[PDB]
Amino acid sequence: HHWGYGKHNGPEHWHKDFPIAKGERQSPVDIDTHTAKYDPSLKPLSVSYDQATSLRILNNGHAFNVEFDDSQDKAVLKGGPLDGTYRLIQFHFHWGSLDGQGSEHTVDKKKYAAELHLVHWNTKYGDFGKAVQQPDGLAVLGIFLKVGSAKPGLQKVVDVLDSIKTKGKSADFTNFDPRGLLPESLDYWTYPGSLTTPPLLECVTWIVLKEPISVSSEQVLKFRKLNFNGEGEPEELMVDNWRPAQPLKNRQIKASFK
Ligand SMILES: NS(=O)(=O)c1ccccc1F
Ligand SMILES: [Zn+2]
Repeated sequence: HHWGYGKHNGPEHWHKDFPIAKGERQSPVDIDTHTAKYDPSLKPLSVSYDQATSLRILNNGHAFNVEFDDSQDKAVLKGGPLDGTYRLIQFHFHWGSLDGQGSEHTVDKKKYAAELHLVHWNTKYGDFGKAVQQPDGLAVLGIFLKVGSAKPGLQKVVDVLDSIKTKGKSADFTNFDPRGLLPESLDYWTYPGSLTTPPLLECVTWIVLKEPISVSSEQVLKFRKLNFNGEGEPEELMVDNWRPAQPLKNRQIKASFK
């Protein structure tokens, strides 16, 4: 049946239903740090999350999403490589069964334990569903997670995960401040790519921060207690929900920093 992360429905199979899997601007990629070019004309990112309104957290069977009210310019990303204003719609993570894997992007082939994606759509397209049909429709801010000290601003997410263990469960999730998930520095790499899951649409400006955040072993362990299945279906732990790096093809990764 449907796409997933198993042997039988995982990333090597996706191209049969989503032929853009083999396209010219797929994500994630390996970020070769020596080959990335500093682009002095890239602007600082502007992350404006002070008025963010989180609403709900949802296990969609592939990851969990913390969803936001995106019906006004409440949490926006601008600047950097972007033209215009991009509104935060949701964030989610990808993680591993082991601390040695889990990120989608890699840095000089290094895999991190997990990767956070803050997903934003270009307000010139009016809604997310129209934006994903455009080559500049989305901006995803990607942040690596390494295991060490706890991230105190992650704990409220971790603690609600027992309430959304299985596919299709949701829970109210108000007043969560996504600024507590960011590193100190906003230095980044950027390149044009895609959604990393089906439908794999080539609509994303990727902005990947150089500085990882640290999370504790106990925090990532709780992500690994989630289930891909629905309640009353056989239990399959939600782990290794990452797509491996895809060919860079005719793209250059730019760096905001030297
Ligand atoms: N992982 S990602 O590219 O941020 C993503 C965001 C939304 C839908 C599908 C996706 F794949
Ligand atoms: Zn993602």
